[PDB]
Amino acid sequence: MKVPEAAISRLITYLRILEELEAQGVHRTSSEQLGELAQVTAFQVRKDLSYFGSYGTRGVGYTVPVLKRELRHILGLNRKWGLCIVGMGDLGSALADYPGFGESFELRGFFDVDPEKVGRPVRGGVIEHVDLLPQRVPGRIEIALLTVPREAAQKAADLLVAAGIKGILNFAPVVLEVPKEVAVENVDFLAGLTRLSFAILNPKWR
Amino acid sequence: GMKVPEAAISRLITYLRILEELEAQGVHRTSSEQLGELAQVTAFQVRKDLSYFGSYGTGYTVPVLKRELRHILGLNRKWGLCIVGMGDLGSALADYPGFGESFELRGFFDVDPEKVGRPVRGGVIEHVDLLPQRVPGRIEIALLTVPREAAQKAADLLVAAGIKGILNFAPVVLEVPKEVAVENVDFLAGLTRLSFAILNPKWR
DNA sequence: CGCGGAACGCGCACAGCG
DNA sequence: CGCGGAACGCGCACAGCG
Repeated sequence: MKVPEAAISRLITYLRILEELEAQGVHRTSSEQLGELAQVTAFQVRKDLSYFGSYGTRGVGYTVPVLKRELRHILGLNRKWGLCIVGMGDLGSALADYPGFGESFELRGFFDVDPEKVGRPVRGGVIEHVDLLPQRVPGRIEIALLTVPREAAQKAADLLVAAGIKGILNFAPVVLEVPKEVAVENVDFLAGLTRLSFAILNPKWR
Repeated sequence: GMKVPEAAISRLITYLRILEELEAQGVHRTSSEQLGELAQVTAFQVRKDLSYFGSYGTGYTVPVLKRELRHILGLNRKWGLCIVGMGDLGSALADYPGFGESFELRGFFDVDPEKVGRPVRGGVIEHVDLLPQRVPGRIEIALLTVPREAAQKAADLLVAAGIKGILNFAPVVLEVPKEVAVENVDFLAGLTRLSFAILNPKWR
Protein backbone atom coordinates (compact mmCIF):
# COMPACT_ATOMS: atom_id res chain seq x y z
CA MET A 1 0.00 0.00 0.00
CA LYS A 2 2.84 2.37 1.00
CA VAL A 3 5.66 1.12 -1.28
CA PRO A 4 8.30 3.79 -1.71
CA GLU A 5 10.40 3.51 -4.77
CA ALA A 6 13.53 3.60 -2.65
CA ALA A 7 12.31 0.11 -1.74
CA ILE A 8 12.13 -1.09 -5.29
CA SER A 9 15.78 -0.25 -5.81
CA ARG A 10 16.68 -2.14 -2.64
CA LEU A 11 14.68 -5.18 -3.77
CA ILE A 12 16.85 -5.21 -6.84
CA THR A 13 19.85 -5.32 -4.58
CA TYR A 14 18.42 -8.16 -2.47
CA LEU A 15 17.66 -10.32 -5.51
CA ARG A 16 21.22 -9.84 -6.78
CA ILE A 17 22.53 -10.81 -3.36
CA LEU A 18 20.26 -13.88 -3.40
CA GLU A 19 21.51 -14.96 -6.85
CA GLU A 20 25.03 -14.66 -5.50
CA LEU A 21 24.24 -16.59 -2.30
CA GLU A 22 22.59 -19.31 -4.37
CA ALA A 23 25.65 -19.49 -6.59
CA GLN A 24 27.60 -20.23 -3.42
CA GLY A 25 25.32 -23.02 -2.44
CA VAL A 26 23.68 -21.16 0.40
CA HIS A 27 20.21 -22.38 1.07
CA ARG A 28 19.05 -20.18 3.87
CA THR A 29 19.72 -16.60 4.84
CA SER A 30 18.23 -13.96 7.13
CA SER A 31 17.33 -10.28 7.08
CA GLU A 32 20.46 -9.68 9.17
CA GLN A 33 22.64 -11.38 6.57
CA LEU A 34 20.79 -9.69 3.77
CA GLY A 35 21.15 -6.32 5.32
CA GLU A 36 24.86 -6.80 5.88
CA LEU A 37 25.32 -7.44 2.18
CA ALA A 38 22.99 -4.77 0.90
CA GLN A 39 24.45 -2.42 3.47
CA VAL A 40 21.17 -1.65 5.22
CA THR A 41 19.57 -2.55 8.52
CA ALA A 42 17.79 -5.90 8.94
CA PHE A 43 14.76 -3.76 9.69
CA GLN A 44 14.94 -2.12 6.36
CA VAL A 45 14.98 -5.53 4.74
CA ARG A 46 12.03 -7.04 6.53
CA LYS A 47 10.10 -3.85 6.02
CA ASP A 48 10.89 -3.80 2.28
CA LEU A 49 9.74 -7.39 1.85
CA SER A 50 6.63 -6.84 3.96
CA TYR A 51 5.16 -4.54 1.32
CA PHE A 52 4.46 -7.59 -0.77
CA GLY A 53 4.19 -10.59 1.46
CA SER A 54 5.48 -13.00 4.07
CA TYR A 55 8.00 -15.16 2.29
CA GLY A 56 10.19 -16.17 5.18
CA THR A 57 9.91 -18.63 8.06
CA ARG A 58 9.70 -17.19 11.57
CA GLY A 59 12.31 -18.27 14.02
CA VAL A 60 14.29 -19.55 11.05
CA GLY A 61 14.81 -17.17 8.19
CA TYR A 62 14.50 -17.01 4.42
CA THR A 63 15.06 -19.91 2.05
CA VAL A 64 17.23 -18.45 -0.72
CA PRO A 65 15.60 -19.99 -3.79
CA VAL A 66 12.13 -19.06 -2.45
CA LEU A 67 12.74 -15.41 -1.72
CA LYS A 68 14.74 -15.26 -4.97
CA ARG A 69 11.73 -16.59 -6.80
CA GLU A 70 9.44 -14.18 -4.95
CA LEU A 71 11.51 -11.08 -5.71
CA ARG A 72 11.81 -11.93 -9.40
CA HIS A 73 8.01 -12.08 -9.40
CA ILE A 74 7.50 -8.76 -7.82
CA LEU A 75 10.11 -7.10 -9.96
CA GLY A 76 8.37 -8.52 -13.01
CA LEU A 77 11.41 -10.47 -14.07
CA ASN A 78 9.41 -13.66 -14.32
CA ARG A 79 8.46 -12.64 -17.84
CA LYS A 80 10.28 -11.81 -21.01
CA TRP A 81 10.28 -8.12 -21.84
CA GLY A 82 10.79 -6.79 -25.35
CA LEU A 83 13.60 -4.29 -25.72
CA CYS A 84 14.76 -1.93 -28.42
CA ILE A 85 17.74 0.39 -28.62
CA VAL A 86 17.29 3.78 -30.14
CA GLY A 87 20.54 5.46 -31.03
CA MET A 88 23.13 3.02 -32.28
CA GLY A 89 25.92 5.20 -31.28
CA ASP A 90 28.73 3.98 -29.14
CA LEU A 91 26.73 3.33 -26.02
CA GLY A 92 23.90 1.70 -27.86
CA SER A 93 26.40 -0.50 -29.69
CA ALA A 94 28.01 -1.45 -26.38
CA LEU A 95 24.54 -2.28 -25.10
CA ALA A 96 23.65 -4.41 -28.15
CA ASP A 97 26.69 -6.38 -27.19
CA TYR A 98 26.02 -6.63 -23.50
CA PRO A 99 25.85 -10.35 -22.62
CA GLY A 100 24.43 -9.93 -19.13
CA PHE A 101 20.81 -9.23 -20.03
CA GLY A 102 19.54 -12.65 -19.03
CA GLU A 103 16.23 -14.36 -19.68
CA SER A 104 14.05 -11.44 -18.57
CA PHE A 105 15.13 -8.95 -21.25
CA GLU A 106 15.34 -9.51 -24.99
CA LEU A 107 16.65 -7.20 -27.67
CA ARG A 108 14.27 -6.89 -30.53
CA GLY A 109 14.75 -3.32 -31.61
CA PHE A 110 17.68 -1.49 -33.01
CA PHE A 111 17.23 1.91 -34.49
CA ASP A 112 18.73 5.19 -35.53
CA VAL A 113 18.44 7.68 -38.46
CA ASP A 114 21.98 8.00 -39.62
CA PRO A 115 22.27 6.46 -43.07
CA GLU A 116 25.77 5.35 -42.29
CA LYS A 117 24.52 3.02 -39.62
CA VAL A 118 21.04 2.09 -40.74
CA GLY A 119 21.34 -1.35 -42.26
CA ARG A 120 24.27 -2.59 -40.23
CA PRO A 121 23.73 -6.12 -38.91
CA VAL A 122 24.15 -5.83 -35.14
CA ARG A 123 24.14 -8.68 -32.61
CA GLY A 124 21.29 -10.95 -33.67
CA GLY A 125 19.52 -8.35 -35.74
CA VAL A 126 19.83 -5.33 -37.89
CA ILE A 127 19.62 -1.63 -37.51
CA GLU A 128 16.76 0.26 -39.03
CA HIS A 129 15.35 3.72 -39.40
CA VAL A 130 13.21 5.12 -36.59
CA ASP A 131 10.45 5.60 -39.09
CA LEU A 132 9.52 1.94 -38.67
CA LEU A 133 8.78 2.56 -35.07
CA PRO A 134 5.01 2.63 -35.48
CA GLN A 135 5.25 -0.75 -37.18
CA ARG A 136 7.72 -2.41 -34.78
CA VAL A 137 6.90 -1.43 -31.26
CA PRO A 138 3.33 -2.71 -30.80
CA GLY A 139 3.27 -6.11 -29.22
CA ARG A 140 6.96 -6.73 -29.49
CA ILE A 141 8.73 -3.89 -27.77
CA GLU A 142 7.70 -2.66 -24.39
CA ILE A 143 10.87 -1.00 -23.29
CA ALA A 144 13.22 1.31 -25.04
CA LEU A 145 16.85 2.10 -24.37
CA LEU A 146 17.14 5.70 -25.25
CA THR A 147 20.72 6.53 -26.15
CA VAL A 148 20.94 9.54 -28.35
CA PRO A 149 22.78 12.90 -28.09
CA ARG A 150 21.28 15.30 -25.55
CA GLU A 151 19.65 17.35 -28.27
CA ALA A 152 17.88 14.51 -30.08
CA ALA A 153 16.54 12.93 -26.79
CA GLN A 154 13.21 14.72 -26.38
CA LYS A 155 12.51 14.25 -30.10
CA ALA A 156 13.22 10.51 -29.95
CA ALA A 157 10.93 10.21 -26.93
CA ASP A 158 7.87 11.59 -28.70
CA LEU A 159 8.44 9.24 -31.57
CA LEU A 160 8.67 6.33 -29.18
CA VAL A 161 5.57 7.31 -27.32
CA ALA A 162 3.64 7.61 -30.52
CA ALA A 163 4.84 4.16 -31.63
CA GLY A 164 3.28 2.61 -28.51
CA ILE A 165 6.22 2.17 -26.14
CA LYS A 166 5.49 1.50 -22.50
CA GLY A 167 8.84 2.37 -20.98
CA ILE A 168 11.84 4.51 -21.60
CA LEU A 169 15.27 3.95 -20.10
CA ASN A 170 16.78 7.37 -20.73
CA PHE A 171 20.49 7.73 -21.11
CA ALA A 172 20.34 11.29 -22.26
CA PRO A 173 21.11 14.03 -19.72
CA VAL A 174 17.82 15.91 -19.63
CA VAL A 175 14.37 15.60 -18.23
CA LEU A 176 12.13 14.01 -20.81
CA GLU A 177 8.56 14.97 -21.33
CA VAL A 178 6.14 12.09 -21.83
CA PRO A 179 2.54 11.25 -21.16
CA LYS A 180 2.21 10.10 -17.54
CA GLU A 181 1.10 6.89 -19.24
CA VAL A 182 4.65 6.12 -20.05
CA ALA A 183 7.20 5.14 -17.48
CA VAL A 184 10.66 6.65 -17.58
CA GLU A 185 13.86 5.93 -15.71
CA ASN A 186 17.08 7.83 -16.02
CA VAL A 187 20.52 6.38 -16.14
CA ASP A 188 22.73 9.42 -15.88
CA PHE A 189 26.44 8.88 -15.55
CA LEU A 190 27.33 12.53 -15.78
CA ALA A 191 24.93 13.32 -12.95
CA GLY A 192 26.70 10.64 -10.92
CA LEU A 193 30.07 12.20 -11.71
CA THR A 194 28.87 15.57 -10.63
CA ARG A 195 27.52 14.04 -7.48
CA LEU A 196 30.92 12.58 -6.83
CA SER A 197 32.47 15.99 -7.19
CA PHE A 198 30.11 17.37 -4.57
CA ALA A 199 30.59 14.36 -2.27
CA ILE A 200 34.32 14.85 -2.32
CA LEU A 201 34.16 18.53 -1.59
CA ASN A 202 31.82 17.96 1.18
CA PRO A 203 33.25 15.03 3.13
CA LYS A 204 31.53 16.03 6.42
CA TRP A 205 28.19 16.00 4.66
CA ARG A 206 28.84 12.70 2.92
CA GLY B 1 17.93 23.35 7.08
CA MET B 2 21.74 23.66 6.95
CA LYS B 3 21.96 19.92 6.08
CA VAL B 4 21.29 19.57 2.36
CA PRO B 5 19.20 16.63 1.31
CA GLU B 6 21.11 14.71 -1.35
CA ALA B 7 18.07 14.62 -3.59
CA ALA B 8 18.49 18.40 -3.81
CA ILE B 9 21.86 17.93 -5.41
CA SER B 10 20.38 15.86 -8.18
CA ARG B 11 18.04 18.73 -8.83
CA LEU B 12 20.80 21.35 -8.90
CA ILE B 13 22.57 19.29 -11.52
CA THR B 14 19.34 19.40 -13.48
CA TYR B 15 18.98 23.13 -12.91
CA LEU B 16 22.49 23.79 -14.19
CA ARG B 17 21.74 21.83 -17.35
CA ILE B 18 18.58 23.80 -17.91
CA LEU B 19 20.53 27.01 -17.56
CA GLU B 20 23.13 26.03 -20.03
CA GLU B 21 20.35 25.42 -22.53
CA LEU B 22 18.86 28.81 -21.75
CA GLU B 23 22.10 30.67 -22.07
CA ALA B 24 22.60 28.78 -25.33
CA GLN B 25 19.16 30.03 -26.39
CA GLY B 26 20.15 33.57 -25.45
CA VAL B 27 17.91 34.04 -22.46
CA HIS B 28 19.20 36.26 -19.74
CA ARG B 29 16.59 36.19 -17.00
CA THR B 30 14.69 33.27 -15.54
CA SER B 31 12.39 32.70 -12.60
CA SER B 32 11.56 30.21 -9.90
CA GLU B 33 8.46 29.16 -11.87
CA GLN B 34 10.44 28.95 -15.12
CA LEU B 35 13.07 26.62 -13.70
CA GLY B 36 10.54 24.38 -12.07
CA GLU B 37 8.61 24.12 -15.30
CA LEU B 38 11.65 22.93 -17.11
CA ALA B 39 12.78 20.68 -14.30
CA GLN B 40 9.31 19.35 -13.51
CA VAL B 41 9.32 20.51 -9.90
CA THR B 42 7.61 23.27 -8.05
CA ALA B 43 8.99 26.75 -7.93
CA PHE B 44 9.06 26.14 -4.23
CA GLN B 45 11.51 23.35 -4.40
CA VAL B 46 13.70 25.33 -6.74
CA ARG B 47 13.88 28.19 -4.25
CA LYS B 48 14.42 25.73 -1.46
CA ASP B 49 17.15 23.87 -3.34
CA LEU B 50 18.85 27.22 -3.83
CA SER B 51 18.43 28.54 -0.29
CA TYR B 52 20.67 25.79 1.10
CA PHE B 53 23.56 27.61 -0.55
CA GLY B 54 22.66 31.27 -0.86
CA SER B 55 20.59 34.13 -2.24
CA TYR B 56 21.55 34.34 -5.86
CA GLY B 57 18.30 35.94 -6.54
CA THR B 58 18.45 39.43 -7.95
CA GLY B 59 15.90 37.84 -9.82
CA TYR B 60 17.90 35.04 -11.21
CA THR B 61 20.35 35.89 -13.92
CA VAL B 62 20.93 32.82 -16.00
CA PRO B 63 24.67 33.37 -16.17
CA VAL B 64 24.89 34.24 -12.57
CA LEU B 65 23.01 31.12 -11.62
CA LYS B 66 24.81 28.80 -14.04
CA ARG B 67 28.01 30.07 -12.48
CA GLU B 68 26.98 29.81 -8.83
CA LEU B 69 25.61 26.31 -9.44
CA ARG B 70 28.74 24.92 -11.06
CA HIS B 71 30.67 26.42 -8.19
CA ILE B 72 28.42 24.68 -5.69
CA LEU B 73 28.76 21.33 -7.52
CA GLY B 74 32.53 21.65 -7.75
CA LEU B 75 32.58 21.88 -11.53
CA ASN B 76 34.63 25.01 -11.08
CA ARG B 77 37.84 22.92 -11.11
CA LYS B 78 39.48 20.27 -13.26
CA TRP B 79 38.90 16.77 -11.85
CA GLY B 80 41.23 13.96 -12.86
CA LEU B 81 39.57 10.72 -13.99
CA CYS B 82 40.75 7.24 -14.93
CA ILE B 83 38.93 4.25 -16.20
CA VAL B 84 39.41 0.81 -14.73
CA GLY B 85 38.08 -1.83 -17.10
CA MET B 86 38.66 -1.05 -20.75
CA GLY B 87 36.03 -3.33 -22.29
CA ASP B 88 33.13 -2.09 -24.44
CA LEU B 89 31.91 0.36 -21.80
CA GLY B 90 35.38 1.39 -20.70
CA SER B 91 36.23 2.10 -24.33
CA ALA B 92 32.96 3.89 -25.06
CA LEU B 93 33.53 6.09 -22.02
CA ALA B 94 37.15 6.74 -23.02
CA ASP B 95 35.94 8.28 -26.25
CA TYR B 96 32.97 10.11 -24.87
CA PRO B 97 33.23 13.69 -26.20
CA GLY B 98 31.20 15.49 -23.55
CA PHE B 99 32.96 15.52 -20.20
CA GLY B 100 33.73 19.18 -20.53
CA GLU B 101 36.56 21.16 -19.01
CA SER B 102 35.73 19.94 -15.49
CA PHE B 103 36.68 16.27 -15.98
CA GLU B 104 39.94 15.07 -17.49
CA LEU B 105 40.90 11.49 -18.24
CA ARG B 106 44.47 10.87 -17.11
CA GLY B 107 44.52 7.08 -16.97
CA PHE B 108 43.10 3.88 -18.38
CA PHE B 109 43.78 0.61 -16.62
CA ASP B 110 43.14 -3.10 -17.09
CA VAL B 111 44.72 -6.57 -16.71
CA ASP B 112 44.02 -8.17 -20.09
CA PRO B 113 47.39 -8.58 -21.89
CA GLU B 114 45.74 -7.74 -25.23
CA LYS B 115 44.53 -4.40 -23.88
CA VAL B 116 47.40 -3.10 -21.88
CA GLY B 117 49.97 -1.13 -23.80
CA ARG B 118 47.17 -0.26 -26.15
CA PRO B 119 46.95 3.41 -27.13
CA VAL B 120 43.78 5.35 -26.51
CA ARG B 121 42.27 8.76 -26.82
CA GLY B 122 44.19 10.65 -24.16
CA GLY B 123 46.96 8.15 -23.48
CA VAL B 124 47.51 4.42 -23.12
CA ILE B 125 46.16 1.47 -21.18
CA GLU B 126 48.19 0.41 -18.22
CA HIS B 127 48.07 -2.56 -15.87
CA VAL B 128 46.12 -1.89 -12.66
CA ASP B 129 49.26 -2.76 -10.73
CA LEU B 130 50.36 0.73 -11.67
CA LEU B 131 47.53 2.58 -9.99
CA PRO B 132 49.50 3.18 -6.76
CA GLN B 133 51.92 5.02 -8.99
CA ARG B 134 49.46 6.90 -11.07
CA VAL B 135 46.75 8.01 -8.77
CA PRO B 136 48.23 10.13 -5.98
CA GLY B 137 48.10 13.78 -7.00
CA ARG B 138 46.67 13.16 -10.48
CA ILE B 139 43.51 11.09 -10.25
CA GLU B 140 40.59 11.70 -7.89
CA ILE B 141 37.79 9.81 -9.54
CA ALA B 142 37.71 6.41 -11.08
CA LEU B 143 35.13 5.16 -13.53
CA LEU B 144 34.76 1.51 -12.48
CA THR B 145 33.52 -0.65 -15.33
CA VAL B 146 34.91 -4.14 -14.74
CA PRO B 147 32.81 -7.33 -14.74
CA ARG B 148 30.57 -7.82 -11.77
CA GLU B 149 32.72 -10.50 -10.24
CA ALA B 150 35.88 -8.36 -10.18
CA ALA B 151 34.34 -5.07 -9.02
CA GLN B 152 34.99 -5.28 -5.29
CA LYS B 153 38.59 -6.28 -5.95
CA ALA B 154 39.18 -3.46 -8.40
CA ALA B 155 37.60 -1.17 -5.79
CA ASP B 156 39.93 -2.49 -3.08
CA LEU B 157 42.86 -1.65 -5.34
CA LEU B 158 41.64 1.87 -6.15
CA VAL B 159 41.09 2.56 -2.45
CA ALA B 160 44.62 1.38 -1.71
CA ALA B 161 45.87 3.71 -4.44
CA GLY B 162 44.26 6.68 -2.70
CA ILE B 163 41.29 7.37 -4.88
CA LYS B 164 38.69 9.93 -3.69
CA GLY B 165 35.63 8.72 -5.55
CA ILE B 166 34.40 5.75 -7.50
CA LEU B 167 31.71 5.98 -10.15
CA ASN B 168 30.57 2.35 -10.01
CA PHE B 169 28.95 0.86 -13.12
CA ALA B 170 28.91 -2.71 -11.79
CA PRO B 171 25.66 -4.20 -10.45
CA VAL B 172 27.16 -4.71 -7.04
CA VAL B 173 27.30 -2.88 -3.79
CA LEU B 174 30.91 -1.90 -3.32
CA GLU B 175 32.34 -2.05 0.20
CA VAL B 176 34.71 0.92 0.70
CA PRO B 177 36.23 2.89 3.59
CA LYS B 178 34.05 5.78 4.63
CA GLU B 179 36.43 8.43 3.34
CA VAL B 180 35.86 7.16 -0.20
CA ALA B 181 32.78 8.33 -2.07
CA VAL B 182 30.77 6.04 -4.31
CA GLU B 183 28.13 6.75 -6.91
CA ASN B 184 26.43 4.04 -8.88
CA VAL B 185 25.17 4.16 -12.45
CA ASP B 186 23.05 1.02 -12.67
CA PHE B 187 21.17 0.59 -15.96
CA LEU B 188 20.14 -2.99 -15.22
CA ALA B 189 18.53 -1.49 -12.09
CA GLY B 190 16.72 1.14 -14.17
CA LEU B 191 15.51 -1.65 -16.41
CA THR B 192 14.12 -3.61 -13.57
CA ARG B 193 12.63 -0.39 -12.19
CA LEU B 194 10.87 0.13 -15.45
CA SER B 195 9.66 -3.44 -15.44
CA PHE B 196 8.05 -2.89 -12.05
CA ALA B 197 6.60 0.47 -13.09
CA ILE B 198 4.95 -1.02 -16.11
CA LEU B 199 3.18 -3.58 -14.05
CA ASN B 200 2.13 -1.23 -11.38
CA PRO B 201 0.68 1.66 -13.46
CA LYS B 202 -1.74 2.78 -10.80
CA TRP B 203 1.16 2.76 -8.41
CA ARG B 204 2.53 4.67 -11.41
C1' DC C 1 1.91 44.16 -7.23
C1' DG C 2 5.51 40.16 -8.29
C1' DC C 3 9.10 37.15 -7.00
C1' DG C 4 14.11 33.49 0.74
C1' DG C 5 11.04 29.06 9.38
C1' DA C 6 7.38 25.87 10.21
C1' DA C 7 3.87 22.52 9.15
C1' DC C 8 3.18 18.27 7.07
C1' DG C 9 3.34 13.84 4.71
C1' DC C 10 6.09 10.01 3.87
C1' DG C 11 10.06 6.76 4.30
C1' DC C 12 11.99 0.70 16.26
C1' DA C 13 9.78 -2.24 19.72
C1' DC C 14 7.30 -5.91 20.10
C1' DA C 15 3.60 -9.00 18.47
C1' DG C 16 3.12 -13.28 16.04
C1' DC C 17 4.17 -17.57 14.90
C1' DG C 18 7.40 -21.36 13.66
C1' DC D 1 12.89 -19.65 22.51
C1' DG D 2 14.40 -17.20 17.54
C1' DC D 3 13.53 -14.43 13.55
C1' DG D 4 6.10 -9.39 10.23
C1' DG D 5 1.75 -0.88 13.70
C1' DA D 6 3.31 3.38 15.18
C1' DA D 7 6.79 6.82 16.48
C1' DC D 8 10.33 9.40 14.65
C1' DG D 9 12.58 12.52 11.59
C1' DC D 10 13.96 13.77 7.03
C1' DG D 11 12.62 16.10 2.84
C1' DC D 12 3.31 25.79 2.62
C1' DA D 13 2.73 30.40 4.66
C1' DC D 14 4.36 34.99 4.95
C1' DA D 15 7.87 38.27 5.39
C1' DG D 16 10.84 41.49 2.94
C1' DC D 17 11.17 44.71 -0.63
C1' DG D 18 11.84 46.81 -5.29
